[PDB]
Amino acid sequence: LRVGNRYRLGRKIGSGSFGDIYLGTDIAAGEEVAIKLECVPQLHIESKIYKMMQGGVGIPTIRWCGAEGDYNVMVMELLGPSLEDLFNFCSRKFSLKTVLLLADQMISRIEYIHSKNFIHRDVKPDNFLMGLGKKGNLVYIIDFGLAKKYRDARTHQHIPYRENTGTARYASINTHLGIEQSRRDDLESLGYVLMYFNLGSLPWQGLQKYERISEKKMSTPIEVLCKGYPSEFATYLNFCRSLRFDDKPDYSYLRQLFRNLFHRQGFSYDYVFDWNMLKFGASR
Repeated sequence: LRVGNRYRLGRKIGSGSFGDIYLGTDIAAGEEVAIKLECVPQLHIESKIYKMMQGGVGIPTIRWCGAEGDYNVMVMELLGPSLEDLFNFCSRKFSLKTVLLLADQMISRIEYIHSKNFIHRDVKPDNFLMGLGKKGNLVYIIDFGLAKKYRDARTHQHIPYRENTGTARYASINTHLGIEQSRRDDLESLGYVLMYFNLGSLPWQGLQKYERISEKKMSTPIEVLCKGYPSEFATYLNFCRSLRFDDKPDYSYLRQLFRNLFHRQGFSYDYVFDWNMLKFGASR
C-alpha cells in the first residue's frame, strides 16, 4: 500500500485540526514521515500555508502534497514528541531552566509565523514538537489548520478590528470575547502555556463550559495566577494583554526578559531539558 507511489502507509498516529494522521515511510529515502489524510475541505489551504513557512527555523518540511483515492494527502517529515507528551513524561513538572529554554524558542517561532503574515491561532503544548537527531534540541511549531492572514502581503495593511477558533484552555481573553485574533493573542496563549508548564495545571481547568472557563480566566488576576514564580511571567502576560489590536509586539524585549532571568539564576545555555535527565531501571 503506497501513497504517491513513494510513501508506504502505516498505522494511525494522531489527528490535527481536521484530518487524520498516519505513520509512513519514504521507501525511496528511506525516511519516516507523517501523512495527513482528508475526505474529499481544508488540507490544501493548510498546505499552502506550510509551503509559505518553509525555510524558517523550526518549521517542518513538506515532502509531498497531492491527492489520491478518496483523500487529499500531505506528507511531512515526522518529528519527535510534543511538549505535552514530554510534559507527561516529566511527571507534569518542568524546571524553571527548561521553561525558559522553551520560552526563548517558542517566542521565536511565533515571531517567524508573524513575519510571514499569518497568525497561528492555536498555540498549545501539542502543537510544539521536538526535532530528531542533530535537531533534537530544536522546538518545531506545527498545525496551520486554523492559521489566518493578519496583514496584506504587499502593503502590510493590518486586518480591521472585527468580531469573531481553537482550544479553550489556552485561548486569549479577546478570543473568549469574540474578538478577531491578532499577534498579541498568539503571544498571550503562549503566556498561558508557560504558566501551565510551571504550575502543572491552570486554574480554569476541570470546571457552556467555555463560559465558565472564560469567566474564570477573567476573574483570575495575573498576580494571583503567577504567585510564587519569577516576576518575568506576570510582566510577560501583562505586556501581552496591554498590546493594541494592530500593535507590532516587541519580541526581543519579551525574549530578553526571560534571558536576563535565565542568567541571573546561573543556568547555562546548553540544551539539557528535564527529559534528558530521566532515570531508568527495572520495573518498579
